[PDB]
Amino acid sequence: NSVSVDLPGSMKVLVSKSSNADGKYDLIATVDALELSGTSDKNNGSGVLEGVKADASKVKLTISDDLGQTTLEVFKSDGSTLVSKKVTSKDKSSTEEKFNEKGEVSEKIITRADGTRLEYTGIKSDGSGKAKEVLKGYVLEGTLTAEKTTLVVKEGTVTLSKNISKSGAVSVELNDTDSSAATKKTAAWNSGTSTLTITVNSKKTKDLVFTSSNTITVQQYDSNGTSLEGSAVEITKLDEIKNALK
Repeated sequence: NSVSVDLPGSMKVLVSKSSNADGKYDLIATVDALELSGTSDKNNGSGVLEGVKADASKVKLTISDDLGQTTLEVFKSDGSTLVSKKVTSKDKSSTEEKFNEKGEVSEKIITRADGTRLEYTGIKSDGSGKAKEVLKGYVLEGTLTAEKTTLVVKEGTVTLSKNISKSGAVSVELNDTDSSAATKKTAAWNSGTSTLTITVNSKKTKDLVFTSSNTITVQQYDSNGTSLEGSAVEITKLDEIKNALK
């Protein structure tokens, strides 16, 4: 009498096989221990469902028309102000937000399809906060502002910064307080190839590639400072980034 549909974000909805006299389908969904119910124009699992937690919190689940997006929202008991919101997008990334007493976002966790994460905590009304990127094998720590996320690794006199612009573009910069032209590191960012080239005393030393799989590779140049040698190695721990900056 009804069709079961699996939903992005580990949920499931039951849909009536045929519509009522208003043309609408009934929906019942299970979300952890909670039962939600609602209606829809389609028979495919899309629609809007509501329920109440044992503590009187209102819950709403919205499923996009194409079943590609789900939004799970938790509100205060009068349903007026958000407490939490989780969205799973069609690219299988996820965004989880918490809201403070006045219902402003105070935390946002973005989980990429590969499981790497951007964690923003202590978010203030100007969109500043603490930031952390969780990669495979290591974590990069830094700050958030409404202009950019800045993740930082330090080694000796060298500071490496991974900046993620507000629109999501990446740029990497290298600062070095070393004043000796023979050993001081400088670096050039090639936005086209996602590659940071480090130079010491007018010779290239290493390429750091920031890949679209959210990994970092390092490859050394020959003694000539002009040709790459060997093959790039994938960073698996923060110590290897620090070693690259020596």
